[PDB]
Amino acid sequence: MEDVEIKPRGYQLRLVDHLTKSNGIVYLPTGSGKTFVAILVLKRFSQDFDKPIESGGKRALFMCNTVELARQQAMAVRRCTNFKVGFYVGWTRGMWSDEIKKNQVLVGTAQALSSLSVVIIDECHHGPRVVGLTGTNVATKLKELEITYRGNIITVSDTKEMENVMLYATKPTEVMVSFPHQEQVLTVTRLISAEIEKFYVSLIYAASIAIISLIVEFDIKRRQAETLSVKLMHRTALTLCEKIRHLLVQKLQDMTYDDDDDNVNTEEVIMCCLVFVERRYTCKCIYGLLLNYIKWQKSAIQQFRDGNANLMICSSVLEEGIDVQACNHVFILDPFNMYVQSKGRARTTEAKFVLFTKEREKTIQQIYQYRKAHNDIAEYLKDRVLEKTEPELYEIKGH
RNA sequence: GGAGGUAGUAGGUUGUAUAGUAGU
RNA sequence: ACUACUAUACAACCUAC
Repeated sequence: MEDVEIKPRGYQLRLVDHLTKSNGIVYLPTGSGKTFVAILVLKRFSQDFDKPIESGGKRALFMCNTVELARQQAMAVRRCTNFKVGFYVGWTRGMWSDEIKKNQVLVGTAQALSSLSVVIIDECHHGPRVVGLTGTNVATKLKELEITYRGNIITVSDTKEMENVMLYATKPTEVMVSFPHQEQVLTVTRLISAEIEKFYVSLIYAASIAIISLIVEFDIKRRQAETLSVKLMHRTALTLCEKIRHLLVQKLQDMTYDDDDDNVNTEEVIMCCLVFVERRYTCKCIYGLLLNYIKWQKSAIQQFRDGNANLMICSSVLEEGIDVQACNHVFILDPFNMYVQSKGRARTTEAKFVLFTKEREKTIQQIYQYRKAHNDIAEYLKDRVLEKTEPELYEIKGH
């Protein structure tokens, strides 16, 4: 219930007040101080169940599939607290030992294990005091209750006392409907399809992955050729051929890599913010053409979160546990399901958001925008006391 | 590395429901 | 009413991407 650096918000302090001596999942939106409220309850954790006693202690652990989030939460969040912090990624017996009491709070990947009374599970909804982390109506309520039963969860932290601090810190993303009519160019359609048909008919796991990567790149460049003729067509073809040729040196792959580069370039010769797409070649072509015409992971992240990069391309695995500073908006090309998943990474200062693309319109309105019925299902599960949760977990423990 | 999980699509099988046709 | 075939929808399992 304490504060690491910034003053704790009223919504984050009320949600972590009942989690001191209790155990349960805590869900907070980006920009609302999620990780800030995590160190809050963690400060009162080791200061109660562990301290004053030196012998008995609780080592906070973090289980996440992303290796970049291990040192992340262990520096701007865990290290800011008065308690010790540490990061271990790919022995762990020295940091988890209660005798030395060195680096209590830890973070890493791939998870005596019962010696720690405080345990945290990051992204546990996709599957001692256990604390979880998360972002039809009968199917959603049954899945959330089953995860909270075996996952050792009772009280769910949410906005109750003050609901104004929720939308104030995290601004709602504006939904902008954009339906471009450019998809597949009918003019000279057999010329662009000749290279994709010749590459697919030229074909174990290495040969199939190279053919699937060229087919996915040609399909992404086909829709990008309608918007920009020679911009994204020559950029995606040259980057895909150079990456396959520089990955390995072989006489069999040299004929397919050299021929795909010369044929695609000759046929296509005729003429801060966040982004998510399946192919990174289309995002690099749009950012490269806009900035020209009027070991690498450390240098790229240094120029991204600092504000020097106006465009950032992420992936499906990189869409969670991210931090963006001065984000103008978030766009998606070809990637309430993905809505809150992509926007849940980081918070943007501007509430306006656009999506690059007959389609959607009333069709996407019924499928998406499920937060209306999801609000009643999430509120009913978070308001359940420990009486109904105990009987559900005890009866299902035999399975 | 390795690997599992998640999500979508396609195919096959099984169960249920509905509609149509045929037989008793 | 029962049986068989076909089509659609839902659920489960397996395989592939």
